[PDB]
Amino acid sequence: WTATSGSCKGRCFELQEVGPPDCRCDNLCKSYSSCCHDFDELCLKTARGWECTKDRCGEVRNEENACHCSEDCLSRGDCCTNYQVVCKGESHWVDDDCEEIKVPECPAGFVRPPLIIFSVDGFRASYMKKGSKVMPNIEKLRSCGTHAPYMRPVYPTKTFPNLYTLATGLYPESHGIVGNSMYDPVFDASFHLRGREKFNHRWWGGQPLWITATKQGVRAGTFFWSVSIPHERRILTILQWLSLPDNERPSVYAFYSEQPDFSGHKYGPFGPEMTNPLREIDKTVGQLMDGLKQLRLHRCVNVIFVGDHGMEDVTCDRTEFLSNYLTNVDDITLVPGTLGRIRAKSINNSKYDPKTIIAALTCKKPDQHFKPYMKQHLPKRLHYANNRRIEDIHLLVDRRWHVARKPLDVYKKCFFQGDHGFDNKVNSMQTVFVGYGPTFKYRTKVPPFENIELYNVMCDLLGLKPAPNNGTHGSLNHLLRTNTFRPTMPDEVSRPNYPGIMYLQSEFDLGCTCDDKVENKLEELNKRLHTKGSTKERHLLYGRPAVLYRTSYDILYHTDFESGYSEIFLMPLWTSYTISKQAEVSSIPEHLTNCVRPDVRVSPGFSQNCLAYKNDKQMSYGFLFPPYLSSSPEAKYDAFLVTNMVPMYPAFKRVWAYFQRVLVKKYASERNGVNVISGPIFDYNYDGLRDTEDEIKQYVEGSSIPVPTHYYSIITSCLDFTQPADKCDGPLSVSSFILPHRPDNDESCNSSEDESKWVEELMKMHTARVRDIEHLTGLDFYRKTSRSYSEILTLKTYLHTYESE
Ligand SMILES: *[C@@H]1O[C@H](CO)[C@@H](O[C@@H]2O[C@H](CO)[C@@H](O[C@@H]3O[C@H](CO[C@H]4O[C@H](CO)[C@@H](O)[C@H](O[C@H]5O[C@H](CO)[C@@H](O)[C@H](O)[C@@H]5O[C@H]5O[C@H](CO)[C@@H](O)[C@H](O)[C@@H]5O)[C@@H]4O)[C@@H](O)[C@H](O[C@H]4O[C@H](CO)[C@@H](O)[C@H](O)[C@@H]4O[C@H]4O[C@H](CO)[C@@H](O)[C@H](O)[C@@H]4O)[C@@H]3O)[C@H](O)[C@H]2NC(C)=O)[C@H](O)[C@H]1NC(C)=O
Ligand SMILES: Cc1cc(OCc2ccc(=O)[nH]n2)c(C(C)C)cc1Cl
Ligand SMILES: [Ca+2]
Ligand code: NA
Ligand code: NA
Ligand SMILES: [Zn+2]
Repeated sequence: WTATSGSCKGRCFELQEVGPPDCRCDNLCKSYSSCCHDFDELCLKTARGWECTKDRCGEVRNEENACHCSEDCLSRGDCCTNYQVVCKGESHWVDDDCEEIKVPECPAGFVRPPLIIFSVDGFRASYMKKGSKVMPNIEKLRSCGTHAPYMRPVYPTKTFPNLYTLATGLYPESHGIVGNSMYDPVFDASFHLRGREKFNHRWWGGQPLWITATKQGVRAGTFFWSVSIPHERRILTILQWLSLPDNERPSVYAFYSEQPDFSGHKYGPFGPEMTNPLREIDKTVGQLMDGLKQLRLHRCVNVIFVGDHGMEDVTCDRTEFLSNYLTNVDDITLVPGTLGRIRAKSINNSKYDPKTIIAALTCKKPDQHFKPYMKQHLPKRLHYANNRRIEDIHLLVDRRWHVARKPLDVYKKCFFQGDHGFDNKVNSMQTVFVGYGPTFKYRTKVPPFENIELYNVMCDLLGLKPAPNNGTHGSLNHLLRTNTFRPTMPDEVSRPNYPGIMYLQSEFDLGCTCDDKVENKLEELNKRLHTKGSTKERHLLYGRPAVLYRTSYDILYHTDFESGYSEIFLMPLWTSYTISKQAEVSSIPEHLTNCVRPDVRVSPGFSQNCLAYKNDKQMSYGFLFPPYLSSSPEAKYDAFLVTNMVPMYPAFKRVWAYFQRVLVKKYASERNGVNVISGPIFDYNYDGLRDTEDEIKQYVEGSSIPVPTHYYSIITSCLDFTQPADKCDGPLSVSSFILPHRPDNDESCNSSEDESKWVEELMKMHTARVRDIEHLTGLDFYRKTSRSYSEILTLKTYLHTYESE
């Protein structure tokens, strides 16, 4: 119950929310149905519109007007935004030349440059170039400030998951807003775009920027604007707040526009109807900048222009229906559209079986426009599994398509021409970032980056300590003129052992065999050198990875590769090798097909054994350093060491063998050499973080050999490909992947074909940042380079997306 009988007199858009049942005059009062009786009258004036005209100049103040053109409006903080232009002969901000803001130029009493986040819904990255002719204010911010060609949103590429990621620095699986629609089974409660439940605080996890600021003594304006408040009034409210006394004035503000998303859904991303919404958003930017210029704040405030996601062409006819696949369609609940999430309709139905639903959805139609996954098998770069609100069964929908349960859902539940929600590497889902102000760089273009990184930067801009988040703090230092965050590298927790030769061959009883007893001071001294690390500088180019947790491991050196061998997991944590452009590929000799060799530096008790693989009828093995890329027949024997072996399902060995035999050489040819680090990953609780030994759910039958959930490779070369990977004087170039270690290739519908037709496609889908691999392994890479630490942090956040230009 709201006692709407109180008054908003002098309380309009008050910053502190008054507690029930007193009536409210803050911005959220509309949403709660709780505004005081006179909120519209006092707080939402529209009389005479939003612009001064010549005849209004120096008018007598009339408090009825939406905004003012009287001589007292500046000191009142409530002129129409074009007041100085119409009445005082001033220029619009957009008509003024760009001039570098070398230092903040702030009115007295300003303790720090304020930050204004101007957020636009559905603003696709390519609008910056394609609409630049009708967005002169935005184009000036872009060209004069710091801008990326695009910014990558989080998955799913929906509004609230992305806005809340902007606010928190967290993946949606961590902040809890995992869709615009959700069921939480612990709460037994449903979140929807419409209604009141969505405001309940239990949905919203982590710590958004306005709470971070407030806890640290920095005041914040409204982030969530009620839809019915017009944009001109939002701008006027921000400008009014900026005129408050020092002790009352917020330092951080947000504006939000529902456009161009609103029209994009109706007309498609490039519908001729789209030019007008773009002009209108630009005009709003112009109002804000003119207003800042009036307040003498246009060279003091940092402004961020940022979108939540893009927009793709999608129509009703491009819908796949689950009723064309499933017999049991009425026993499931589907969350539909540009992604699908499936759960049982009733928890009392014990005939419900995820495995038969996945199977009925897998490669059933030749041009099928969605792919089903158990959530733990989705690409790890989506970071979309570790939350009870994410259903176990997920459908990844191809761009331009929808999925629905039944046809009647699409006409009785074509209207639309645009939608979004798809895989966040898809080009049409990319959105915008521009930063303009004293703290941002001048006329500077930065490479694309992910929106999870912005919270840290916003905290840097405000002098706040960020709450723990998923950005990599320092990775965006190159956007900033000042206020950079200068991190130190994490400390190594576990130092390696460097074992020498300590075991005789007969101490081992591993059930392995090798045809290797085939017999020199010329060549024996040299091989001893190789086992002590004499080639290490060729194969370990950026220092050894640091192990950031407590464990027992050995560094093992070889002619062609170096490894960090875990005595706990019985296999390498990492294996590092360099392949020059000139390297040659060779086969595994006939006599060495089943060759596995005890490693005399590592005890029998800390070694794998061949018998376990013999007896595990489902599991085979592969090697981390590939025998195919051996530098010489003699060095090839090193590749068959038991310490270079890892468990691999036959189906996965198809993928891995093609990568090692074909693709590594292809990359070395194209990139002028590559350095490769490969290894296993164990993430059985799908939290994106390295499993401890007691979280392992599967072992090679009868043994203590843990089965990886994934295998990674980090492939580094010189950004200037005129220099070979091993003699690179400057910046680096990286691509990485995290391949799921699965016992079938059901994910690849074309897997009956030659690996050349499907393997690299799979690997592209499972592209990864080096940072993703760090989280999953407890390793820290690139510890010894000639590059700045912030540059290396940006490299570790790089994702190679394989999308066209
Ligand atoms: C992205 O960045 C984020 C942020 O840094 C990373 O997330 C952190 O990861 C940590 C490890 O997973 C995690 O640490 C745990 O904290 C527990 C305390 O939990 C509360 O307090 C924090 C701090 O305020 C709060 O943020 C939490 O909020 C979560 O939960 C609520 C709802 O319950 C949500 O509103 C919110 O969105 C968030 O949910 C997310 O995280 C939780 C896990 O916390 C998931 O369950 C959700 O799916 C969702 O993703 C909490 O309110 C603490 O209890 C844990 O301690 C256990 O484990 C440690 C191991 O060190 C052990 O010492 C303890 O014994 C303890 O075990 C006991 O409980 C076990 C489980 O019941 C039991 O099995 C044992 O037998 C023991 O009795 C743990 O330390 C931290 O909370 C989150 N922070 C956030 C914000 O998510 C994330 O990892 C990064 N991602 C990547 C890929 O890098
Ligand atoms: C910049 C920004 C805006 C924002 O909400 C704006 C909004 C969205 C829908 C709406 O109806 N009204 N307003 C959020 C939300 C509160 C999570 C976070 C951030 Cl970071
Ligand atoms: Ca884990
Ligand atoms: Na086997
Ligand atoms: Na297949
Ligand atoms: Zn939308």
